[PDB]
Amino acid sequence: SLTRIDHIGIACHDLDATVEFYRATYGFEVFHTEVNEEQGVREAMLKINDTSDGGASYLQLLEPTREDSAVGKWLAKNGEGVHHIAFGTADVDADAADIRDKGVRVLYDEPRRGTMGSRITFLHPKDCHGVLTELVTSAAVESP
Amino acid sequence: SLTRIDHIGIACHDLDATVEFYRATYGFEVFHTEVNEEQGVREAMLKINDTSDGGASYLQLLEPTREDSAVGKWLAKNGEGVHHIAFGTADVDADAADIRDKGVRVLYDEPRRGTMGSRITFLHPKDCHGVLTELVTSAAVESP
Ligand SMILES: CC(C(=O)SCCNC(=O)CCNC(=O)[C@H](O)C(C)(C)COP(=O)(O)OP(=O)(O)OC[C@H]1O[C@@H](n2cnc3c(N)ncnc32)[C@H](O)[C@@H]1OP(=O)(O)O)=[N+]([O-])[O-]
Ligand SMILES: CC(C(=O)SCCNC(=O)CCNC(=O)[C@H](O)C(C)(C)COP(=O)(O)OP(=O)(O)OC[C@H]1O[C@@H](n2cnc3c(N)ncnc32)[C@H](O)[C@@H]1OP(=O)(O)O)=[N+]([O-])[O-]
Ligand SMILES: [Cl-]
Ligand SMILES: [Cl-]
Ligand SMILES: [Co+2]
Ligand SMILES: [Co+2]
Repeated sequence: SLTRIDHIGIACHDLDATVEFYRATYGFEVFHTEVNEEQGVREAMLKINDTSDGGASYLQLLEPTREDSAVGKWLAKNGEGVHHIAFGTADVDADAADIRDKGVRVLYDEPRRGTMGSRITFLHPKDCHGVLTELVTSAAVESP
Repeated sequence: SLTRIDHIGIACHDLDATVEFYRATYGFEVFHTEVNEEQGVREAMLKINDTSDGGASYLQLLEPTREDSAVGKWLAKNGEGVHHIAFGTADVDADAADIRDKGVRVLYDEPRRGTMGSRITFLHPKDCHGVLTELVTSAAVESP
């Protein structure tokens, strides 16, 4: 089951400048930063709250590592702004299979590595009323 | 202080069809529906989780009531997708004043009525790295 909003993926041209914007404006601090070379992003997670399923909700700020990437292409076409939304689950493999069986395009056969060792997959935005939709299971198992 | 992600505002051409998409695909049910004639929207709130500040996190699905509206104009230019993000606070008036004093454009002098009697304001997307940003205080006071 999808039991939380895990994060909002926000694309930006300059991660350091956008991180400072969120710190100066709202007081949000950096929980974690990492580079994902497969996905072509440098990212910062800003924790906003904990959630009733034992997880948490973040802003995921993303700058591209290369123009030929999902985020690099998107920023070139659309400018900075919301890129994707992510739902958390205790079993992304099972939820992804159930959604595949409804005829929504699941982009990966098997979940791939995401932030902080998470396992992630994506649903095609044209099958989700225009919203790129991520499904994620955290590496550290959650206690509701 | 901004203590939670309150909701993701998602624009759609057909609220009933998009509500059914989220129910059939993810099992998300309708928490509340209302029309806001000032804002020019018909909306459905889908509750995803509770949050550690005593509040909750929703998907806010929005169809326009008229073409000459924030959401009607946006859908005409961009198609269906994420329209805004909202942060919850126990005191939107104080947080909005503190943000005004940083030179970010606050669109309302005083918070206006939003969903379920909430009080809301918005920050201009061009001052927020492309993200239309809502600040909201729930009408029913929260117990962390
Ligand atoms: C590491 C991590 C992350 O979140 S990494 C995030 C970066 N990675 C990802 O986004 C991977 C998944 N996304 C993708 O594979 C691709 O971007 C997509 C879904 C396949 C689309 O790629 P395409 O090759 O088709 O690009 P393309 O520009 O051709 O676009 C195909 C259609 O999708 C629409 N589209 C593309 N990106 C979109 C987005 N982010 N949201 C909404 N619609 C989008 C686009 O406007 C076009 O619609 P249109 O034809 O009406 O104009 N984490 O741990 O959480
Ligand atoms: C009831 C409730 C709701 O959430 S009601 C949600 C609907 N209401 C609202 O969005 C009210 C606040 N928004 C607004 O007042 C206006 O839409 C905005 C902020 C002033 C923008 O209106 P404008 O009159 O300037 O429209 P305009 O298209 O001219 O756009 C001005 C600039 O803002 C950009 N923009 C407009 N809407 C945007 C959006 N949702 N996100 C990002 N950028 C946006 C737009 O692309 C343009 O950039 P560009 O010049 O680089 O192309 N609730 O309770 O939670
Ligand atoms: Cl890597
Ligand atoms: Cl009304
Ligand atoms: Co993500
Ligand atoms: Co809203």
